[PDB]
Amino acid sequence: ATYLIGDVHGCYDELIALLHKVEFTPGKDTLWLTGDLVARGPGSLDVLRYVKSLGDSVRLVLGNHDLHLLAVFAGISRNKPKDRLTPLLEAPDADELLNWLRRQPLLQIDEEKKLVMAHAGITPQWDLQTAKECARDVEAVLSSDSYPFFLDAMYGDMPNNWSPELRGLGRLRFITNAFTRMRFCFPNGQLDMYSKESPEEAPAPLKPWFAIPGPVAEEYSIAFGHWASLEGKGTPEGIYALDTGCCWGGTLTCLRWEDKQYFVQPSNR
Ligand SMILES: [Mn+2]
Ligand SMILES: [Mn+2]
Repeated sequence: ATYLIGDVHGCYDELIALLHKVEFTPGKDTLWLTGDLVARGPGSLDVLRYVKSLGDSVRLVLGNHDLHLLAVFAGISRNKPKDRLTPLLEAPDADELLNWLRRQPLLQIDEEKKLVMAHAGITPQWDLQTAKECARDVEAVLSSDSYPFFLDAMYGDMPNNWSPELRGLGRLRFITNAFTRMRFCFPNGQLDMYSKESPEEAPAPLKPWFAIPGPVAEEYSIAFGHWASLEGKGTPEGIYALDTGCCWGGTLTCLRWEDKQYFVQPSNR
């Protein structure tokens, strides 16, 4: 069976309880995770240890909090107390865990399922080939010995409009923002990097990225996390918003792909 779970955010107890609910069995089953494995919840260290141990039985995409953790580890960014990352950062296996984390994808594609996953979704300004090329380019910098320089460059809110002509710092910043921070788009597909509210509460003319017809969404189902204020609701056919806000006192959501059956684990907080 194929199971897809939204943002875990250090909620190790809820993750394990949900996996036990579906009797997740590596070797028989595969788990997809939308990223944001870490921060806010208490168990970021246990989450990363467990997810790394799954190997080929897990398909991860990196989220914005996963990248922030790497930036803190590399001395690029300051540690915020509310993220509760210190047990992980001080762990004796931190190097092992974080060198694994930075090698994981930004994009997962299963052609037999016609299924795409990224943390925030797929901008309507990208076709599949462009999304693949952009994921490869950022995965390449994150996997390299020079990854702290990219982590420092990634912070920024511009450019917010895709073009194949983009180059340099702006190109990687857009790619990072599209995969890991996207929520709202202007009508022409341009990213808005400020509004984090639910679609009904956003100011015009902002619309969800998934409300703008895009070539990937027209051919593939898209699963994503990230947008907790969406509460996993309000999406069109073929769009699966799996982040139901577990670390916020919401729920952790698991979707089984074969029958589109949902399983929910209440927050312990
Ligand atoms: Mn999140
Ligand atoms: Mn996120």
